[PDB]
Amino acid sequence: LEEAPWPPPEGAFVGFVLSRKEPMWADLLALAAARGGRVHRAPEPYKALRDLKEARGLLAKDLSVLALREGLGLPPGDDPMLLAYLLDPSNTTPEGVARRYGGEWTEEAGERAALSERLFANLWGRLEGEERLLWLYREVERPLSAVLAHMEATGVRLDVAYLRALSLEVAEEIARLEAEVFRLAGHPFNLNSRDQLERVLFDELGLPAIGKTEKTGKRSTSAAVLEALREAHPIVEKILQYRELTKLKSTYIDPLPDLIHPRTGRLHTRFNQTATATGRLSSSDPNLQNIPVRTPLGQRIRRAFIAEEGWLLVALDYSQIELRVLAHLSGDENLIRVFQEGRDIHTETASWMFGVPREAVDPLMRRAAKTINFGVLYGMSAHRLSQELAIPYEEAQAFIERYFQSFPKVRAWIEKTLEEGRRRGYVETLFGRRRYVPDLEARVKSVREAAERMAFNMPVQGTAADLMKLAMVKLFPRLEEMGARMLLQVHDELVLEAPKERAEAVARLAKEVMEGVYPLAVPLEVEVGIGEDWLSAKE
DNA sequence: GACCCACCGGAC
DNA sequence: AAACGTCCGGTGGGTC
Ligand SMILES: Nc1nc2c(ncn2[C@H]2C[C@H](O)[C@@H](COP(=O)(O)NP(=O)(O)OP(=O)(O)O)O2)c(=O)[nH]1
Ligand SMILES: [Mn+2]
Ligand SMILES: [Mn+2]
Repeated sequence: LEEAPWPPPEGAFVGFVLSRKEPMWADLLALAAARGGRVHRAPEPYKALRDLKEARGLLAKDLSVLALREGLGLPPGDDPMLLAYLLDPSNTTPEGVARRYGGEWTEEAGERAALSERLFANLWGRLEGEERLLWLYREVERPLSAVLAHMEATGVRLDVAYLRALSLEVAEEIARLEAEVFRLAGHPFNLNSRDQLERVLFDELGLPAIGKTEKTGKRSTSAAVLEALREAHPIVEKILQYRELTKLKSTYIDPLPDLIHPRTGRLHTRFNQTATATGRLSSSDPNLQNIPVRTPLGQRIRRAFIAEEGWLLVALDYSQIELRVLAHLSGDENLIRVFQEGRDIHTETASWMFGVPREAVDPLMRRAAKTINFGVLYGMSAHRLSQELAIPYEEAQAFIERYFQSFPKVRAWIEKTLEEGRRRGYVETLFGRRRYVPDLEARVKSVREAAERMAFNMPVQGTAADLMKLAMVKLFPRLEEMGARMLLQVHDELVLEAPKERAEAVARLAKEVMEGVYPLAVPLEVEVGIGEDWLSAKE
């Protein structure tokens, strides 16, 4: 490209280099723009940001986030990564997209700007005629990038002193459990090393090996194996407790307080828009979509996510979302009637699992039933189900039979989806988002059947993702006009932050927007709560 | 110091 | 572990 002086003309493609991948923490090392066969390189990147009207190019959202961090309203526009991701969601990184559609991802701003230009032209042309993918781009993914940039730059408040105190308490309990393990083993070793633990459990203590690991064939020490051995030796129960506490301390309690940003005083995740095979978002650096919630200690961690003073958190979460989606996609009359009658299949599975009235189901029980319902739906074996429910093999196989007998149109939909996936090579969501699954025709059965479970999961999970994304796009301008913030997305859940005096109005409105995002053959119901902390808002 | 591999486990 | 799916991250073990 011919070099031309900064600034670039309006509408040019942007290229940029960060000192590190996280835009909230990155130094902007270089900034360039390309257009009309010309490349423009900025003498001072920070100053030159003020010249741009929007971020148009590869990884546009990251540049927009850094602009917001600097107090600049620079919205993200076109991003050929989003085009590539709609054509094939295995298009997840710039390195791969470049090597597929006509360029090379380097470390220089100007080359990245020129690459963004050539890649947009090529990919936009590949979408000519793909009307449904173009609708998803214009109506969901491109506007969604702007919502996500604002969420990333806003962040979430964390009770740091709380988590600091909690680390010290959890350490004390870890030390006691460790001493108990070493004593029950008769000697110390590195309880964090699964190799050392394997030798101690299965060679020294002679416990029976339940299963083996995939690539190296070691005797597994997974929670499931230990669950199976929970009564075969008292040490197992203690190892299960040690694993729980060390997992939560090392992954959440200790690292999260060290990620507070100095200028915002808040914690900033990244919402990756081209990272999953189904159209879900992902979250990283840190992942705020897998914050603990299940166990009592997990709940204490979740309580550390709090509202700014004078604000409240609002948490909203679709009810039984993939089951409602399945009802719509399959057309099963029986499953539809379940939701038109206000029934709860997680509660009903819970009542059967634990043999208690629906009134007696607690959150820990409902979660367990949740895993059963989706485990069975997406192809869990009677063998594993027998082990999860702790019932005879026969009684687990009888549950899988009843489950699908209740909704006969579902297996019919599974087979039509797989058959169409074999013919077309891809499966698709309600909105036409595609996932290519060529192993539906694999000649090795185990491989093929794994591909089948991925293939008919995708329309259900991806439709639910499409609906959530569309709701975010519709809800975001309403929130800005009410003075409220969108903070987090957790797949079928939003966490908002609102002025105390407006929290109730925001909760009501967000619930309506979410439930009415796109009418299906069943109603979408959204559970909403308000609190000073993430856990209390979910109650 | 950066990176990889395998496994293990958090959430939805 | 096992014929649930989708992700990301810590640890040990290892290399360069
Ligand atoms: N395959 C699979 N999908 C899962 C699993 N857990 C969650 N999902 C998928 C399927 C779920 O529909 C979706 C959202 O998860 P939630 O909000 O935690 N549960 P839901 O919406 O069903 O029930 P309610 O909100 O009334 O508590 O994530 C699982 O173990 N397996
Ligand atoms: Mn839900
Ligand atoms: Mn949820």
